[PDB]
Amino acid sequence: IRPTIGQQMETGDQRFGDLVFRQLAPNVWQHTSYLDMPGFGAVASNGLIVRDGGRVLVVDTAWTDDQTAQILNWIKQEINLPVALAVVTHAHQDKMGGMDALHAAGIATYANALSNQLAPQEGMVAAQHSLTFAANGWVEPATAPNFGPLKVFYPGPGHTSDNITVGIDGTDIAFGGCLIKDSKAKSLGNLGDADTEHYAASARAFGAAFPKASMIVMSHSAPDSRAAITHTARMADKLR
Ligand SMILES: [Cl-]
Repeated sequence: IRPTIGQQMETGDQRFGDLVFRQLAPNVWQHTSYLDMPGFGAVASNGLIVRDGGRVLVVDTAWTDDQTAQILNWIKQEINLPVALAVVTHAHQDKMGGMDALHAAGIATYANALSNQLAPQEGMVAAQHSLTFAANGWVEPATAPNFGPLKVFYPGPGHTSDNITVGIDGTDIAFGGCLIKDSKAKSLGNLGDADTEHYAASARAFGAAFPKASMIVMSHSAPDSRAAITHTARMADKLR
């Protein structure tokens, strides 16, 4: 962990406990946590913290409960607003590994219904609430009450069958999670759970759902431009 965190850090990064925070916009921070995958080394996973009026919204947990509890501490001391809800973008450890910590803190948690149905078989704890989606991919508003600037969109199966994505109203930022890879990536990373036929279209759907967004946030790379989308789709075309 320690060597790779040092190599990864750039000028705007801030360290707290085991976690790295970078401010992306006036009310949006990227949280980064690391897991040592033996054979592979240390792997970063990015999520978001969003301040919306008098409350905080979290997109994705850290890899573990203890790291997630730390994110909550950093919020309590650096922002000092209550965390109203968390949204997790699919049933994998990088996004849902810290669920028990959120529930211990009394934080309302939301995921795709399908993420919650898959969570037990993926070794994850389900979120308390289930999001559903229309045929056009947009979240059904009654399943996502009081989400403020968070615009939740299900682009279809790609990285996983359940992957969801989030735009932040009032910013240039859209979060592709593990679906989108950066613009110079040599591969699509972990395709173990991937839908090869639909991935390209899903990546393109994410792109089209947030057509203005110029800062694409993803799980294992620094924020990139829209070329991350195009490039991810091009790589995915070679799968089908
Ligand atoms: Cl947009």
